[PDB]
Amino acid sequence: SWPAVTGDSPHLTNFGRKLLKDCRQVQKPIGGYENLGNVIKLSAEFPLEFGVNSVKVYRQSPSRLARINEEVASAYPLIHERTLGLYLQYLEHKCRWGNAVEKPIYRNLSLCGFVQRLLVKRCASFFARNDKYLLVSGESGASGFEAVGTREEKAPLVLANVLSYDDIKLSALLSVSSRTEFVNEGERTNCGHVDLNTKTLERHGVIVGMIGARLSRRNLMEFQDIVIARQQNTRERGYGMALDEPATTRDEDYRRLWREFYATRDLIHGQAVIDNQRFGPSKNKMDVFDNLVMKRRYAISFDMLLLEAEARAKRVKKLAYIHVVGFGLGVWKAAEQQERIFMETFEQRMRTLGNRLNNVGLVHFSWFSITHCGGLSNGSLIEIPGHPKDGIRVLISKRNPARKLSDPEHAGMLLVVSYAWDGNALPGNEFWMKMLQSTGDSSTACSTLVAELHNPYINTKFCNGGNLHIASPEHGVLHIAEYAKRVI
Ligand SMILES: Nc1ncnc2c1ncn2[C@@H]1O[C@H](COP(=O)(O)OP(=O)(O)OC[C@H]2O[C@H](O)[C@H](O)[C@@H]2O)[C@@H](O)[C@H]1O
Repeated sequence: SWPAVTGDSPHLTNFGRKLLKDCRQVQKPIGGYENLGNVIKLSAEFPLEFGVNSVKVYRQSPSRLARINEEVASAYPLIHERTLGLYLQYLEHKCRWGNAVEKPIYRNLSLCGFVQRLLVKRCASFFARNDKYLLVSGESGASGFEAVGTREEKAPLVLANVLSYDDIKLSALLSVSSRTEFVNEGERTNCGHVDLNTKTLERHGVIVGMIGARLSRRNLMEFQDIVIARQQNTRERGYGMALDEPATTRDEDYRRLWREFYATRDLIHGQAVIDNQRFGPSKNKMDVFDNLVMKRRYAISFDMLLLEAEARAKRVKKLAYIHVVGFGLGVWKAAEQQERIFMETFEQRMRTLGNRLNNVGLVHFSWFSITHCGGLSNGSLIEIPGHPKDGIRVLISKRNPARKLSDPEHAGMLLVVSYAWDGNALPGNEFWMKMLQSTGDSSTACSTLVAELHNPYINTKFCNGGNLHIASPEHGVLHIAEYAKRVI
């Protein structure tokens, strides 16, 4: 399955060659004892009020502060090695094809500095179809982001202060993961309620932010690569070019970035007729859904989930229990066949990675409408030759994210929780607008420590670009410095 595990070594131009070269000198931040003190103080200095206060560090039991200290040092941003090539190609593309507004931002941007831009320049909240937003600096509003990065952008929505839709398209491929304490079971309606003497709460594990495909904004983000529409998929906008056909405009070079990221052609309207294998229906009757590009986008995210859980479980010498949510299948779902592509691609990447998942024990698909998909069914086993437990258990049922792993079948495993995030929002998203129970994003920030540990304004040492980790199927999960040393 795609992407291939071996035979890789990304091509990289001279431009991306050097920026990855300069990453070999990025010092890996080392954790200590005063990590909690900086988080506690910077959390009090955060200019925005939390949705709930119970997830704050100072309200956790002091006997657990030593473990929370290690959890602060365990946080890092994370991208696929596939995405690393795209980031470097994007920087190169913006360096030459950027307008007068974009060029002062993107040139001389190191790789790690671009990741840092994708972390700090997010809005606090950024949701709904009309783009309701709240910035960390306090400004709020709705809409107005399509102008960001152009000649007629208006403050406070300027490229130097917020992200453009081109940035958000790449930020959707950027994840943040960390060990975490679980404040409550993590049901959607938890709203930060704490039951101090509960008997069913797995209190610590791993939390990983996954971002689905945003498909409802026309001509923007994953719509550009997955939905084949009349207005967008034209020859004048870069669509329909061959592999080595050189791009001579900005639109052609932008489409080249994504043709070569997904390793497939894009399509002009009319070339794609629904065959229900690569081309399926969308919600617009006159559009066409690219089932292949949707699979490859989910494939990238699933590699990050499985390789990250395998690294966390390997460090504590345990087996990973991955609580898998359907990111992009909730309020962001756009095709009825997305969930089938979701689970088909998940099982594909589980078999393709294979022995690279020797420390993954169980995959739990929670809140999915499909109950069986190929080898995936409740209680099934994805056979992997050489696996310590002969394979990976599959469970398909509604489950609270932090429900205690009390069963003897799962006793002592490392609970790895995925949650549906946003590329242009801090952990919780609408959590920062006092909406605590509307999505899995806001429910997670009410039940874990992501609002501080996955916050680049609070956990400044370990949640920055200088701590970027690369999920490579070949080399595992490594810090950006070690990945650069081992591929250059
Ligand atoms: N009550 C529920 N309990 C548990 N899971 C549920 C529930 N209802 C739906 N699900 C499943 O929860 C899963 C995820 O649904 P979502 O949380 O919308 O995620 P997305 O990726 O679609 O939308 C993310 C955007 O919305 C946020 O604001 C972000 O910040 C982004 O802006 C699906 O399988 C649902 O069926």
